[PDB]
Amino acid sequence: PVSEKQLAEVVANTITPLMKAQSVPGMAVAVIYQGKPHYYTFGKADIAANKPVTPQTLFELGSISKTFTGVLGGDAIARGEISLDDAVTRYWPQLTGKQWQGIRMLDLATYTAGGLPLQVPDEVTDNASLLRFYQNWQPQWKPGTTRLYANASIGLFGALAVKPSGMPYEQAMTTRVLKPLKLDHTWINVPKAEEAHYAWGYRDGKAVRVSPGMLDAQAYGVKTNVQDMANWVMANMAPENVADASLKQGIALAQSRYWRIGSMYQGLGWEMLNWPVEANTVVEGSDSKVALAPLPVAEVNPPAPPVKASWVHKTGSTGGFGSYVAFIPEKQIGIVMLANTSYPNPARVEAAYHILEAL
Ligand SMILES: *C(=O)[C@H](CC)[C@H]1NC(C(=O)O)=C2[C@H]1CCC[C@H]2OCCCC
Repeated sequence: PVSEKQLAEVVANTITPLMKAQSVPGMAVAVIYQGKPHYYTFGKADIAANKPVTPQTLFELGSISKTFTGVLGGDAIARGEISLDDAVTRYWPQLTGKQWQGIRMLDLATYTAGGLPLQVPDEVTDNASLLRFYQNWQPQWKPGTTRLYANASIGLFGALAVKPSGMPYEQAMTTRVLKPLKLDHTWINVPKAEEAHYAWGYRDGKAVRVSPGMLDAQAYGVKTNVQDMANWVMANMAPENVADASLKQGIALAQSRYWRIGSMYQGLGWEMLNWPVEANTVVEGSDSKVALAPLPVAEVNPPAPPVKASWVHKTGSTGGFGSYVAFIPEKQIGIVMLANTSYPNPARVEAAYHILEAL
């Protein structure tokens, strides 16, 4: 058993060098090991005001928000309000274009709909334009044949996953996910009384923050501190300890394997690789050329339930932040790395892989 001291050094001697080389002003880390999380804070949350990163510091999660969208979706499935097999059209009858027919809620949740673009275009400001956008979309591939990572796919899935509930996305997430897990410092919209905890992002010397856009709460809009995030990782890492029954199942469903893409497996928001896995295959699958490419898929039908020996992770960014989380259920270890600079993902996973490998 690694002492608290050794682990502190291990995190120290990995993150500082990582912050120097990538000139990251601030980052907070945890470190889930032996039932408890362990926090480490470095640098600044705001250079201009010289406020150091604290365990209360709020960070933009970026694409890591998709993991919440994934679990919230699984929760609706657990309650029976929705089914992955249903036609997307079943929750958006207005979507009449014949090209949507054999497309499922599953395809949306897993970027397998046939080439939905990485982003929902900027001309899309309201409901009428969201409709027109999707209504005009012409698929490059048949459903369930190609994985093309997109915010416009999963963004839609989350907004449609909550319709039967009659609850707006923000309200459904706080009620069914955030509140039952005691994540009271995680928000889709930071309340005025917490702005003070809100860190500033840092693009090339410039202080920045995410902007509002359609289907954002679902794909890249969530903010939290390292404590809430560590508990969000503890819940996803050990759902047995989750009392709420539907939420317990929603978590398992998000970690379930729906498609094999080379060495990777696609869940609801989460992505997985069998453990043991070498750092080289996780670091290289992390490169833009791989992560943005539309790759041929292999259906895991029926969906494989959570496999403990999995390296389960998710990377996320906004203009000014960079975050990464990874956990191995079989070994009850996990890591949260929140930084206020969007550095390269391959650099995030190597550092994460390095500290976990020590545990
Ligand atoms: C998840 O981290 C996102 C989703 C919004 C990643 N996808 C893209 C994109 O669709 O362009 C990103 C990237 C994170 C960084 C933000 C965004 O890049 C746009 C450029 C503005 C920084």
